[PDB]
Amino acid sequence: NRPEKWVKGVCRYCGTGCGVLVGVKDGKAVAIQGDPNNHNAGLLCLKGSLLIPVLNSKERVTQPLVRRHKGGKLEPVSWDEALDLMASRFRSSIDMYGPNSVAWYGSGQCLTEESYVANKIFKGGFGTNNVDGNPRLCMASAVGGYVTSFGKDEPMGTYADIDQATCFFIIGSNTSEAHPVLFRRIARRKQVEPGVKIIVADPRRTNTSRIADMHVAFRPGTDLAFMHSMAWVIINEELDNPRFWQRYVNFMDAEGKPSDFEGYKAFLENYRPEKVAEICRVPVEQIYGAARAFAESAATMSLWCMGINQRVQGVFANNLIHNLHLITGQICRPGATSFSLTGQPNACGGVRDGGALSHLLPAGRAIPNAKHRAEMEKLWGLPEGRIAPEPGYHTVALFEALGRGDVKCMIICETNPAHTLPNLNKVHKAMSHPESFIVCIEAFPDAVTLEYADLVLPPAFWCERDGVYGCGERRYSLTEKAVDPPGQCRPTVNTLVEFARRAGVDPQLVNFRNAEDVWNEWRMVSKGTTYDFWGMTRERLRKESGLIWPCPSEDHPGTSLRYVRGQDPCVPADHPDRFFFYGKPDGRAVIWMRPAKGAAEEPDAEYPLYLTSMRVIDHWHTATMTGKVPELQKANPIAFVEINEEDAARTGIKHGDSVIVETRRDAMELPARVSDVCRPGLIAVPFFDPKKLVNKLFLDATDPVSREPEYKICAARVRKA
Ligand SMILES: Nc1nc2c(c(=O)[nH]1)N[C@H]1C(S)=C(S)[C@@H](COP(=O)(O)OP(=O)(O)OC[C@H]3O[C@@H](n4cnc5c(=O)[nH]c(N)nc54)[C@H](O)[C@@H]3O)O[C@H]1N2
Ligand SMILES: Nc1nc2c(c(=O)[nH]1)N[C@H]1C(S)=C(S)[C@@H](COP(=O)(O)OP(=O)(O)OC[C@H]3O[C@@H](n4cnc5c(=O)[nH]c(N)nc54)[C@H](O)[C@@H]3O)O[C@H]1N2
Ligand code: SF4
Ligand SMILES: [O-][Cl+3]([O-])([O-])[O-]
Ligand SMILES: [O-][Cl+3]([O-])([O-])[O-]
Ligand SMILES: [O-][Cl+3]([O-])([O-])[O-]
Ligand SMILES: [O-][Cl+3]([O-])([O-])[O-]
Ligand SMILES: [Mo]
Repeated sequence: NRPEKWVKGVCRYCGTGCGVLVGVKDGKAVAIQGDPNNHNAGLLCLKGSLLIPVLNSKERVTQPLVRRHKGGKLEPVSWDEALDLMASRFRSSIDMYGPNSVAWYGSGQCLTEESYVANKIFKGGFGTNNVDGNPRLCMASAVGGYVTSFGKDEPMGTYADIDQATCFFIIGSNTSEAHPVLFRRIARRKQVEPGVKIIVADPRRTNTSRIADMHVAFRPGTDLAFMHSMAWVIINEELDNPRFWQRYVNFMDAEGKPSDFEGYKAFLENYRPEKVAEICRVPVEQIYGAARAFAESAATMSLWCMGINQRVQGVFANNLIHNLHLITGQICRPGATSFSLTGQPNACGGVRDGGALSHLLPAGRAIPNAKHRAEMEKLWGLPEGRIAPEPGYHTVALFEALGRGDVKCMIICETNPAHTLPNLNKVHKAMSHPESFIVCIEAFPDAVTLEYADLVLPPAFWCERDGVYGCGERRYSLTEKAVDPPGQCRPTVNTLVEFARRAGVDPQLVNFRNAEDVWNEWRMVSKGTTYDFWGMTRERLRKESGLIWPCPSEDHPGTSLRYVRGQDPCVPADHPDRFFFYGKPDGRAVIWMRPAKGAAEEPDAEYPLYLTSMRVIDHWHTATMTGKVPELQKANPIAFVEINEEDAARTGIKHGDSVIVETRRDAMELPARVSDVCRPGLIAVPFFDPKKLVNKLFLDATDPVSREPEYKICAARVRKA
């Protein structure tokens, strides 16, 4: 027989956050199925379905490892020696150079409880705000977009809204490859109601566009002008919602000064369809088509991901999508919301909501805010002024600090920055600092980052321990422990606590035996904020297949529509208005007149092509997990470059040719896929291959608000090898 027992949890991959049931027999995982009671209704994509061979792989880091000297070989070392080595290095670096010589670099793949303990050890124990992580590379622009538009982070609706939307505006998102089960939910909606309209707006033509009524293949960087132009049509054709925006919206001009509807109208005159069509290189009727579909529809939902966020104008691009919903009032109703898609399984729970970035504090609190710091000192039992008043290093700046010698010790946890940070040649130099001490908490020995690690700790993987993942729709879901960790792997929650203790942190600060203990403190910390998930006890999370916050008591079901009287507990029952955007001081959301520009590095005579980077369905990021699954690995073993049919014809490049892709930063030989996927003037590479580190090619320029890099656009040339 196979499973004697089924253990409820969450898929280890995308922010769709599909609940899973792991079948165990004699301490070994033998089978997996979808949780029928979670939002995905028992459905998983092929990656999720093929998760047992990852969990059962023997190619794991199972003992502590030390590199005695730079450029030496990693060798085994005891857990006890590892931990003293780690704690004395961190302590004595603080002793010599102060708390800003140390840093935590974590991820949205860490359990909420791991990120919570790490964040706290550093900000409250060591007294440094050098806590960042990979969502900086991903969701930072959507956080900035939501906060500036609404005053609070995170979507105001849920995946349920897909079932009620009458129009989908899907932009900078290959939902088909990146959120498979979610894309199926959208396709399903369109099959139930064939009247549903879908606009997919992406310079590349992906499987996602194959269900669309319109595919807007705009020139990279010009979507902001595109979205201002849709607002132009909406207002020009009297398709806007004055009863909504007059009560619920404020306007901010190109300089961020208060304005009004007439000012908005005058600003949009800069973005007439005929002019914007030449800018974007699209038929003008696509502008009218998208705008009309969006505005005339009974309920419109937008969904976007990295095409929008991985941009120096990422925060501005987010605001422009919100503007559409605010001018039309396509918001705060079933099927009508502005829904950022999150990539990682726990960027939301672990890092965003938990405030595990350099400028943040848990549950919507901010570092520069005195009252907020005092709130946290009280909650964490800290003395007054213990939390530093200035932000630590954001991610790009962090590895710059490491390069200069400013940050001397670093913990890297559940991420592979030597593979995934932009401008890798600069980064690899930084990570080679001969006086740096780099500790890696990493499960798989083939992670390229380990070539820089001085110390490696073996962690419990996925459902080898328990913990909470917060997915893209504000759903917090428990994974219970299903199997024992192998070898000497330990849960990182416990690892972190033992390091803190040995490193001289006050024992009261890390008073946790397990993830259940830290969950209960984190609940307290959230209580009374607009994230309040006090109602999400361990027992409820054990019984339920996820709960959506706000969820302030044990008898509260959670919240689907934020900002709605009678739906959201943060809205007083006697609020005079049906909606309340309580993140802003007057209760009104904000339309932002953001000037449309381009990429930090635009094409020119010398480097005439846009170069982008993208997801492939068969591989998760650096493929240290998906690369262990033969059927996944065989489907896409190596990197390639997508080239437009018509650019290749004019240039003498045939499908299958080896070509050199060259930017200002590096050059790389790759096999060409010549098709109509990439619009003319655009090329595209995936980034899963460790033998073809494409981030060597990309520039490191960052959105000046969110500090998210522009992985999505740089300037390239191509020649035949
Ligand atoms: N299979 C798989 N699924 C995943 C992941 C994975 O690694 N593998 N990772 C997860 C994570 S962490 C994330 S963040 C998501 C990423 O999910 P997506 O963002 O949906 O995937 P990408 O291919 O990175 O998205 C880029 C899309 O934006 C487009 N784009 C490029 N330039 C522009 C532009 O100027 N404007 C606009 N509007 N679009 C542009 C690209 O053509 C591309 O089709 O996937 C998540 N799910
Ligand atoms: N060019 C380009 N670059 C990009 C992007 C892009 O679109 N284009 N996307 C960016 C985005 S959105 C993201 S999210 C980042 C993601 O980039 P990374 O986070 O660097 O990539 P992953 O492969 O998800 O790394 C997770 C790591 O954790 C290890 N691991 C797995 N389980 C465990 C565990 O239990 N404990 C520990 N300690 N480790 C574990 C895995 O082996 C793996 O090395 O990449 C960014 N980089
Ligand atoms: S859609 Fe994402 S969360 Fe769902 S099974 Fe596929 S990889 Fe896992
Ligand atoms: O004690 Cl070390 O292996 O970081 O030189
Ligand atoms: O989405 Cl964040 O990069 O602010 O954690
Ligand atoms: O509030 Cl941000 O994560 O855009 O810096
Ligand atoms: O928008 Cl926050 O990252 O301050 O929760
Ligand atoms: Mo991501």
